Amino acid sequence: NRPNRLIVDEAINEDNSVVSLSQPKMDELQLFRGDTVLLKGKKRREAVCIVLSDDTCSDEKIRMNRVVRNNLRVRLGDVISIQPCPDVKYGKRIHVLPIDDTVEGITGNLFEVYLKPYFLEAYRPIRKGDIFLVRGGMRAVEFKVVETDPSPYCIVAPDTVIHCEGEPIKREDEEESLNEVGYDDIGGCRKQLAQIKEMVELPLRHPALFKAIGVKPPRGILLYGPPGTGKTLIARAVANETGAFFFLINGPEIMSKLAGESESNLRKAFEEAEKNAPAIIFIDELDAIAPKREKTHGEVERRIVSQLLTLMDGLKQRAHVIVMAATNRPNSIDPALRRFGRFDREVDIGIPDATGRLEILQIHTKNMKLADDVDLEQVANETHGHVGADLAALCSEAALQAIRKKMDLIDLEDETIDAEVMNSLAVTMDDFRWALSQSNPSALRETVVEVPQVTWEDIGGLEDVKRELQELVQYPVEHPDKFLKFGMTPSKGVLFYGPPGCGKTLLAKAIANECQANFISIKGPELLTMWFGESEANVREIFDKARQAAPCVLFFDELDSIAKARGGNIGDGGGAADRVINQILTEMDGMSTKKNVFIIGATNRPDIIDPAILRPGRLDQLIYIPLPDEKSRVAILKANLRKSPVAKDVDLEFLAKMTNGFSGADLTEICQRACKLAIRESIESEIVPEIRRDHFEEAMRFARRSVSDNDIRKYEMFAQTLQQSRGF
Amino acid sequence: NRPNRLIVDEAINEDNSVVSLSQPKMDELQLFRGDTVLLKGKKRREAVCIVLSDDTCSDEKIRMNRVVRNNLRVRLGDVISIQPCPDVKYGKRIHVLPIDDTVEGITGNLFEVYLKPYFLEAYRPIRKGDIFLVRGGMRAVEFKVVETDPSPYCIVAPDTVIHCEGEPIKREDEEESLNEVGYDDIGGCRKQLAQIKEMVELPLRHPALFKAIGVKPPRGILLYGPPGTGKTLIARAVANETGAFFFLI
Ligand SMILES: Nc1ncnc2c1ncn2[C@@H]1O[C@H](COP(=O)(O)OP(=O)(O)OP(O)(O)=S)[C@@H](O)[C@H]1O
Ligand SMILES: Nc1ncnc2c1ncn2[C@@H]1O[C@H](COP(=O)(O)OP(=O)(O)O)[C@@H](O)[C@H]1O
Ligand SMILES: Nc1ncnc2c1ncn2[C@@H]1O[C@H](COP(=O)(O)OP(=O)(O)O)[C@@H](O)[C@H]1O
Ligand SMILES: [Mg+2]
Repeated sequence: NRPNRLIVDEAINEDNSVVSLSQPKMDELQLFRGDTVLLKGKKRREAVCIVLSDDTCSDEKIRMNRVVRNNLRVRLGDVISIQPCPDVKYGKRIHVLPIDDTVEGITGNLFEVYLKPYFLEAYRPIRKGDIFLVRGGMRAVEFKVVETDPSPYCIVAPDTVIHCEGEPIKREDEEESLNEVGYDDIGGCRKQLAQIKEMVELPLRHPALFKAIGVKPPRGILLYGPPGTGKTLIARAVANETGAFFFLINGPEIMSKLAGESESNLRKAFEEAEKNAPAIIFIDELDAIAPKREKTHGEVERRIVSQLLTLMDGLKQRAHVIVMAATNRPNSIDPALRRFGRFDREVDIGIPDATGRLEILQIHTKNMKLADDVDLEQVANETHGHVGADLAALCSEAALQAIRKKMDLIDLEDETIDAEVMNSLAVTMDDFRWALSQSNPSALRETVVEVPQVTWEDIGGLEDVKRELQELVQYPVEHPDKFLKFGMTPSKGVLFYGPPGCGKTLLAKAIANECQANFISIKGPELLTMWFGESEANVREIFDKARQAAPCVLFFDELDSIAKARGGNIGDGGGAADRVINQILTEMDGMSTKKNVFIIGATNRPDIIDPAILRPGRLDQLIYIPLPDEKSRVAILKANLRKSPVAKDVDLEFLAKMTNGFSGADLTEICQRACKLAIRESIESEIVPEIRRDHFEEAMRFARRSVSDNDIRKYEMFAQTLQQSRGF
Repeated sequence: NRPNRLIVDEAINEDNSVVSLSQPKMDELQLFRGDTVLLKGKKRREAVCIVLSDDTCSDEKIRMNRVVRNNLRVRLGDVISIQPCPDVKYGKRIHVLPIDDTVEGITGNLFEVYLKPYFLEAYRPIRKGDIFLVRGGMRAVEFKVVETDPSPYCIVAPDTVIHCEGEPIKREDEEESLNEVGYDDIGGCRKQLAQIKEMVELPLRHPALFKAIGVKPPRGILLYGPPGTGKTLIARAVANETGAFFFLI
C-alpha cells in the first residue's frame, strides 16, 4: 500500500527535529540524510522535519519525538505519510514567543540562554504549526510561532534574525503539555513496557475490532515490584500515550472515607468511567483495600473487598474498560482477585540494573546543566540497590548541594530569578560524590536477577570444564533443532564440588554471562535464615522469580552450610537435612524440562550432602573442580592482576612454580598482599608507582596453604566415587 | 560584593556583647579587637557591639548571640553590614528599666544582684534599641532603655551612673522573648542540627526560589531516638530560629 504510508515509532536518539529511517526505505526514498521533509498528519495539522538513516529501525518504521508527534496529532502506531519532498529554501522572519505557564517563575533574557544556542550550526526547520521545547536551567521551556516567513516551511540559516517579545501565550484548549509523562520518561523498563504495550494496545486503539470479534481482550493487570520502582509512572504513561481516559483510585483515599462512603465512592469510579470509555482505571496500593490473609476485623472492611470482586467479575463486558492495579508483593492480596475475569495478568517490574540506572540517571539529569567532569556511567556502578525514586532524589539532592554553595555568595533574594545564573550554574562531580555519600542512598535491597559481569577470561585454568558447561547450557538453548533429531532430553542441574577457593562461584557466573541468561544467587545462610523460627514460605518464590526470568541460571551457593546445619563432622544420629532441603527438591521436581531454567549447586564438603539431591532428574551431572596446577596457576595470577600495574621485572612462571597446593583464592591472597605492601612504601614516601619484584618476594614469604595435604586425598577419593553415596 | 556585606552566624563564645571574626576579614577590616562597632540591620533597627578575632569562624562569617541578633531583626543566614566605624566616645545617663513579666515573682534590689556586676571592668556599649539579658539567681532578666545619653552610641565607663525605677514595661507587640528555645538551648546534637539545618533551611528562607525551580525540596522528616532525647526541643527550636509558623499536633 505504497511508500506514502508510514507508521509511527519512538526514537532512540534524543535530538529534537530528526526522523530516523533505514536503507530499504531509502532505496524506496532516494533522498538525502541532510534534506528537509514536509510530513502530512492528522486533523489538518502538519509539520516540517528532516531525516537520517540507521539500523535500529526495521525495514519499515519511523522514529519520532513527542514534540514532532504531538503537532501531527498522532500516537505510536498510526499511519503517517512522510511525503518525500525537496522544497528546500531559507525563510526570513521567524518570530517566536514563550508559552503560558511554561515560563512561570523564570524571567529575564531568553536569547543567550534559550532560543539562540539551540539553533546554532544546526539550522532547524520551522512551520507556523511547530511548538518546540528547549532544555536547560532546571526548566523545560515551550514555544510557538504566531507568524514567520510565509508557510509551509522556513529553514533557519546561521544568520536569520529571530525576534521575540516574550510574554505568555493563551493556553491551547486541547494541546497536551510536554511535561506529561510518556514512554520517554521511563527507563530501565524497556522489556516490560513492550509486554504491557502489546497487551493493552489494540483494545484501546481499536475498540471496534473486538466488538467485531469473539476474542476476549484481557482486561485487568497487576504490576509488582518494590516501592519507588515506577509502577504509577508506567501506568499514567501508557494512559497518556495511548490516548485513553485515565481515572485513578487510591487505596488509602477510599479507605479514608467514612464507612459506606467508600462503597459509593468505589462504585462510582467504574460507573462514571463506564460512561467515558475507552478507559483505564488505575488502583494504587491495592494492598490497602484488599488485604486477605487473616484479612481484617469486622465486616465493613471484609465488605469492600467483596464489592470490588463483584465489579471485576460482575463486569459484563460493560462497554470497554481495563483495570490496572499496583502492589508491592504479589502476596498479601486476596487470592480470589487473581482468578480469571479478575486480575489474571501479572507484570513484575523489578529493580533496575546499571544499564537501567544509567538510563534513569540521564532522564532526571536531562533538564539540568552539568560540568564536563561528570560521568554517570560510573555512578550507575556505585549505586547498588537503588530504585528509580532513590535515584531521582540523588539527582535533585546533588543539584541542591550545588545551588546552596553557589548562590549563597550571590545571596540575591527576590520574587523570581532569571536564567543567566542557572545557565552559568552547573553541578559537578564533587556533588554526586557527596550526595551519594549521604544516607539517602540507603535503599531497599533484596533478591536481584541480572546478567553477571564476569567473563571467561576473568577465570584462569579450567579450560575443559568450561567446555563441558557450554555443552550443557549453551547448546540446548542454541540448537533446539538437535535433541529432537537424536531424541533424549537435556539434563537440568549440575553439582560442582571440590576444594574451597578453587573457582566454583565464578565458573557459575561465567556461563550466565556467556549465554546472556539471568543469574539468581541463593546462598546457604540466606536461605536458612528466612526459615527464621520454624517458618519460611519464601522458597517457592525464588523458583517463581526464576521461572518468569527464563533463560535463567539458578545457583545454590555454599550449599554445604545447610547440610552442616543439620550436622557436620562427626554427625548427628541422622542424615543432613532440614525442612528447607525438602521443599527445594520438591520444587526442582516441579519444573519441566521444556523450561530452560537451569539449576546449579556447589559444595565444599561432598562427604556430608544429602543423597536425595543426586538422583537422576535433580542434580545429575557431577563435576569435580580440582586445585590448579602450575600451568593453570599462571593463568590465575595472569588474570586477577590484569587491572594491576605490575612492572616488567616479575616472572609469573616463577611464582607458579614455588606454589603447589595453593587454591586459586589463595593465589589472590598473595597477589593481594603484594599490592598492599607496595602502597605502604609509596605512602611512606610522602615524607615510583609500579608493583615491584621484591614486593612479590616478600608477599610470597607469608603465603599460606589454604587446603591441607591430608584432605587433598579426601577430595581425590570423592572425585572418584560420589555416585556411590546413595544407598549406603 | 564589597566588605560591607556580611552574613549571620551563631557564636561559639557565650559572652553577651561581642562579635567574632577572622584575620582575612581583619586584613579587610584593619580595626582593633577592643574597638566599638555600630552595625546596621533590618527594619530600621540597628545596634552597637564590639568585635574580637578568632579561627573558629571561616574566612568570612560573623558570630553573634540572640540578644544581638534579635534587635537587628535578623536570623542566621542573613546579609548583615558591620560598618567598621570608630565613633568611640563615652556616654552619660543610661537609664534602664526591667521588662514586663520577666521580673514576675522576683522583687527587691536589682543593683548589686543585676545590672552593676554585669558592667564592671567590661564597659558595654548601649543604644536606645538594645534589650539585654542578665543571668543569675535562677532567673533570666530582661531590660530595655527608653532614654540614655543621646544616640546612637553610649559606652559605659567604670563610673557611669545608671538609674532605674524598676517596674515592668509594656510588652512589645512583636519582639520575641529570649526564653524561647533556639539553637543555643540544645547541646550534644551539633552534628545532626547541621544536617537538619541544611535540609529544611532554604525552602523556608527562600520560598520563591523553589517556585522558580523544578527541584523538589524534601518535605517530611522523621526524628528517632529514645524518650527525653530532645526531639521536641530540636523541632520547635528550628521553627522559631528559622522564622516559620509552627503548628503542633
Ligand atoms: N580459576 C580462578 N580464576 C580466577 N580467580 C579465582 C579462581 N579460583 C579462585 N579464584 C579466586 O577466588 C575468589 C572467588 O572464589 P570462588 O570462585 O567463589 O571459589 P569457591 O571455592 O566456590 O568460593 P570460596 O569462598 O573460596 S569456598 C575470586 O575472588 C578469585 O580471585
Ligand atoms: N523506570 C523509571 N524511569 C524513570 N523514573 C523512574 C523510574 N522508576 C521510578 N522512577 C521515579 O520514581 C518516582 C516515583 O515513582 P512512583 O511512580 O511513585 O513508583 P511507585 O508508584 O511504584 O511507588 C518518579 O519520580 C520517577 O522519577
Ligand atoms: N540536646 C539537649 N540539649 C539541651 N536540653 C535537652 C537536650 N535533649 C533533651 N533536653 C532536655 O529534655 C527535656 C525534654 O525533652 P523533650 O523535648 O520532651 O524530648 P522528647 O520530645 O524527645 O521526649 C527538655 O527540658 C530539655 O531540657
Ligand atoms: Mg564462593
